[PDB]
Amino acid sequence: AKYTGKCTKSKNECKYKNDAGKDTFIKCPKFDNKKCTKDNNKCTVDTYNNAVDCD
Repeated sequence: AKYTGKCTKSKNECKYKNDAGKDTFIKCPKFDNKKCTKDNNKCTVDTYNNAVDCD
């Protein structure tokens, strides 16, 4: 599935709510694009492939 969440810069992590309403965390990639560039930026998670892209 594809979820949209919000990321935090320092921890470089995406937080999204799954369909049960549970906050779930998945680290952004560390190097260049796909890393979180500002607190509360959008991030898109693909739970089929365990992949995230952070803004």
